[PDB]
Amino acid sequence: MGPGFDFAQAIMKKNTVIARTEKGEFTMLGVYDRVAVIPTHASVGEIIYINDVETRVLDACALRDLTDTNLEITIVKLDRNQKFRDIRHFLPRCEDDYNDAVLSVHTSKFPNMYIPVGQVTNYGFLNLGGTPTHRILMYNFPTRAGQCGGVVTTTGKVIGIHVGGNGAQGFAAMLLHSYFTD
Ligand SMILES: Fc1cc(F)c2c(c1)C=CCO2
Ligand SMILES: Fc1cc(F)c2c(c1)C=CCO2
Repeated sequence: MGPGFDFAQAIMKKNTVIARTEKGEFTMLGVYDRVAVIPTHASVGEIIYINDVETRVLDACALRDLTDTNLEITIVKLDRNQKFRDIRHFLPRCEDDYNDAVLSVHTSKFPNMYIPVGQVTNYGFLNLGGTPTHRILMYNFPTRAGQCGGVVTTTGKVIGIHVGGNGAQGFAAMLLHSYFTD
């Protein structure tokens, strides 16, 4: 439904998996090799289910900024037998605002879901579920339970992962290229 829905669909088909923790199912974005991202409130353990396959977690790191503030992103290395397509070239280098974004979700209960959210604001600080959080993007769509881990894109950029909402607005944690230098 535009170059943006074409790009969102390409990212969902090749670079997402369904991740299940004790906290439910999440859209999980694969970034390169066996490295993926998920919201930190998924509470990733030693074992995770990936497309309903029991998978060992080789490493999991909840990112914080250099002020020691939550970013709500956990980077996970999976003991999976297959690598992701490398999409690090689609990650922005800096904090920014965006036009005409799409939020895309794929879980067992929420498959094949694409949401045009429009304008994305570099919001910055959010008290997210009582936790001070930085590098938040905001869009004016009444997102619900189900969309956590959803991927926010524009044409040719993967810009964030959905982490919350207040009934009127939705919030995503930024993805930056510098998080995934090996
Ligand atoms: F069949 C479709 C569906 C869309 F959403 C499109 C197009 C064609 C082409 C461009 C943007 O929007
Ligand atoms: F495109 C989708 C995919 C879904 F799974 C959905 C929706 C849209 C909407 C409601 C329930 O679940």
